[PDB]
Amino acid sequence: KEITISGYKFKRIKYNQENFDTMQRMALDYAYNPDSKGKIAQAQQAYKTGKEDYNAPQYDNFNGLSLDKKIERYISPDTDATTKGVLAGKMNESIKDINAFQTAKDAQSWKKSANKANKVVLTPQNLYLKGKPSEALPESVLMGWALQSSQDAKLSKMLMGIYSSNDITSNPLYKSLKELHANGNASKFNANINVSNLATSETKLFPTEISSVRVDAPKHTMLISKIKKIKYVFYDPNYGMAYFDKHSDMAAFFQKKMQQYDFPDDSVSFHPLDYSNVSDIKISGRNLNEIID
Repeated sequence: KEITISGYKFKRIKYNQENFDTMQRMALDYAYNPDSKGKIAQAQQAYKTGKEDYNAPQYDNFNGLSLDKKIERYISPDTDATTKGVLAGKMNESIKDINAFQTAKDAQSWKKSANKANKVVLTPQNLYLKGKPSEALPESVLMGWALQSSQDAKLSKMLMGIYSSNDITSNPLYKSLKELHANGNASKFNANINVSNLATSETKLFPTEISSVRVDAPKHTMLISKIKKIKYVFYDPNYGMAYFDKHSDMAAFFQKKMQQYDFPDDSVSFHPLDYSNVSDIKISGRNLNEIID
């Protein structure tokens, strides 16, 4: 009925799942394609025009309709390309709420799957990035420093708080993530271990009692860390952070999650992070501490 992710409540939306799925499949066909031509291109142009002018008064009759009714009209063949675009425009906030509730449910399931963790902090980036492209690389690098400096709880809250932005491109943390992402800025933190043998490679993976390893995967970045009581932490920017008392439990969980992603073993690699020069490295004039502040 309701799911709370790090202080934010996500409400279950009532809708016909089958009709919703039909609409989503159709929406992929109406998305703008520079390669399309002729009649398909015309339908795409008309759909986009309606979607951006979705409060055109000649469609006011749709304003009184329930979500399920709007979806039924969208998927019906007697609505033309323009009208479908308008309907997508009018449904856009509802569709975002539906997607957010599903992401929250996915995050709760991820937390439940971490049954040997002593703590899980959920910060699913798809919730707070508002459909913007993934920022998993700078999130992982920044959280590595947060974890080594006892600022991980603060940074988790700051990341999730981006969900509250009314202008994400003017949010200072998001802007810093985009900047840390680029120009090999992230590579400035670069200092025989694979997914199968991770559980038996603790003292090799983490040379020091406080260290972090960047995980590179297909179009994704994650992080594993050892922090001093000692905690072993897996941070997946798509979900959050799972804290374990035992390295072998953290590694078993990480391996289960890689198989869940269906990443081949040779596509997942491990890269030591070094924060020895974190005082000197400036991202748009801000060090990593100032970004976390």
